[PDB]
Amino acid sequence: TQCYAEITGWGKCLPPATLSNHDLSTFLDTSDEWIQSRTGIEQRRISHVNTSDLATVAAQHAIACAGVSVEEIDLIIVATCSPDSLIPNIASRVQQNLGIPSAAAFDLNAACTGFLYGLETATRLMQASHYRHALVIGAERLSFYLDWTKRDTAVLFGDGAGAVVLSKTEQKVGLQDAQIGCDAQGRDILAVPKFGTAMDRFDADNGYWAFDFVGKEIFKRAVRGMGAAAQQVLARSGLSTEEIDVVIPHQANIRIIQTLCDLAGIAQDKAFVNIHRYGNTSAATVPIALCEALEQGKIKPHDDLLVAAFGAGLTWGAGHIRWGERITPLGKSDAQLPSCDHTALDLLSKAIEHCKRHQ
Amino acid sequence: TQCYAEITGWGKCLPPATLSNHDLSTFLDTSDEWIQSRTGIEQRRISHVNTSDLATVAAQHAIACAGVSVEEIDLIIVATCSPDSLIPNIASRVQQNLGIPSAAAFDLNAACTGFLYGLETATRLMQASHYRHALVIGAERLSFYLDWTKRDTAVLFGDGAGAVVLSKTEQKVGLQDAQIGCDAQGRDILAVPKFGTAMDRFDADNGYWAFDFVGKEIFKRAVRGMGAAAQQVLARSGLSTEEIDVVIPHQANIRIIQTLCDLAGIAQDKAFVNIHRYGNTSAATVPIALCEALEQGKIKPHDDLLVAAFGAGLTWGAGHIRWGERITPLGKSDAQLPSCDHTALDLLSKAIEHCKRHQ
Ligand code: NA
Ligand code: NA
Repeated sequence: TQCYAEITGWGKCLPPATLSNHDLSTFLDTSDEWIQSRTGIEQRRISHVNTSDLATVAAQHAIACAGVSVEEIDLIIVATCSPDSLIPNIASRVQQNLGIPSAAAFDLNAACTGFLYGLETATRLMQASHYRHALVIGAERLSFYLDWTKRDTAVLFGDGAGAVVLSKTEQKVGLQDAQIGCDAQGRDILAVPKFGTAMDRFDADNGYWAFDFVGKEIFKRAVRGMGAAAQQVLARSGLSTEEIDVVIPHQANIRIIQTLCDLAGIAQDKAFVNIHRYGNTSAATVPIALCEALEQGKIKPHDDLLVAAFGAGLTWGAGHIRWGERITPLGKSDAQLPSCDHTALDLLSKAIEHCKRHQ
Repeated sequence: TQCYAEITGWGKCLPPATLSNHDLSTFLDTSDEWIQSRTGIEQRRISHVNTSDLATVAAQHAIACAGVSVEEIDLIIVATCSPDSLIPNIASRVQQNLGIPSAAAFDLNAACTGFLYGLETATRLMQASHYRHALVIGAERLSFYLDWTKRDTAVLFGDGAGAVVLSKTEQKVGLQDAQIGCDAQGRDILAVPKFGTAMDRFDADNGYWAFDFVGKEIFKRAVRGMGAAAQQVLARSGLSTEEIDVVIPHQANIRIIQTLCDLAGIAQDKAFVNIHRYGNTSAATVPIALCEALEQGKIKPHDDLLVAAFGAGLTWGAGHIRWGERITPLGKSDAQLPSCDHTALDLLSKAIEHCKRHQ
């Protein structure tokens, strides 16, 4: 008997400390004019807490939004490439924080495509086996990684988390067809090769790692990768392009999003965009954007959503989500991060000082 | 129409440098007598290459064993908690090394239960969607993490990789029912909290991290977790315990494996054990053990396998695999690691010196 994973809960956690384009302009040869025109980004958030904490708050909001009890959750996937720790995983920390008993809990790493990978994986696990409710979270603290002397990457990335709760049903809703993949031959153009077990653990300079980033090749391959994936999704599902009501894309560059819509013949005003506020938050982009699309009344019952993402790997993906009946939360959560009496510059102060002094 | 993921290929990669119990005895207050009697471990392997390289060789062997071409692989999961890098993932590095086009590729972290999680995930992905062949790899270089002044953990862990290839079929083979989970309340008893984004990136002492490990509580919870999971698997499948032909367990302690069989009423001689040779290789234990069980003629066509694992999280799992017709490789691979003209003590020399000098 055919089953589905309906998205019944959504939630986000953006940390409060805000790094503006002008803030970056004080310690870097860049400008608000260049950044906003090339990328669309105006602000990003910088976390004063760990990735697991951002993930926990978003999940709390999603659970309240779904009206599910913690004892109903059977599966927790955290999509991240910036986990607090590797032993143990941070899906288990989120589980511990929420008091969810027994659920399967793992971290998934597919970089910026991680939430799509996670939604796909959770959806298939639910359809093929005995998982009735899932929590899928994209959460990142990319500020940990940045080279504060390197303008090419330092202005692109932010911190945050988004979550969904999935509920098993016989109604034809949630993620339908999905096409995810990886173009591995281009792996080297977007990489931090020396954070991980490849790094020299006892070298005192091991913190001063390179963030390889070939913006132009990334731009080109992302358009092509997402584009092809979206076409496969639309083709297999028998949908005309006008039947897509909303695009929820990965938020890496506004011009990538525009080019994607243009080449697919999707009207620009169907794309939800919040990159101006948050920047590229990797695995978090899609579920935050989905959460806010719902908050802002952009999605209607029964809408067809196109999701699309791309990332280091080079990972890629697209998916068709058919929304159900409810675009309103069942409940609200007063869950919050601890207060932060610091600016974004204050938080990055030490890291910036070290990066400049080492150069 | 009901589909299955048959295990058609298996492979392993053990690095050649061998750390004996006596080797550990020279720089640590421990002995071969204590280690072998408490844990069963006599030797472990210490890698001279990165995790991705171990994963690549095992995958190569598995592909040759399955007789599949690299263009047929649709999905690559690497289970690891010791990846070379976080950006990008190492599933993509394995993909790049093998020349596999387009496949979905992600890293999964559920610590020592990672391979079970990965097998489950790949199997459900294949059953519910359009993935025809998968590569699932457990790969670890745990020697990166160890505190060479701490005997409690330094003698338990080794390096290695194991892989399987899965092929979609209508025959009722491969992983059948599976029960995976996580008991998150005991998360703090097995942890390296300060490797990851929680660590101070610019502290020169950030390499001297604690490896928290409460052996006794871990022992007790592992028996109970795996035991309960195995019972659920057996119960749901309508199998009597005598119908299990082989147990392929996680290899963390021989006494855990024995207790598991004892309490389930499974005969001890059905458990495949190689912990004496390799130690605890985390996500790699199960697929290396499976690979060697097949190499050594322990598995017959149509056998029922019980798999069980446990790990940091505390993650846990069990699964029933029904084997198919073939226990022999279709082909062999001459794929090898680069030669290593060093001992295990030679390789660890620098790390050991730093750990001792810092104390
Ligand atoms: Na429609
Ligand atoms: Na049998």
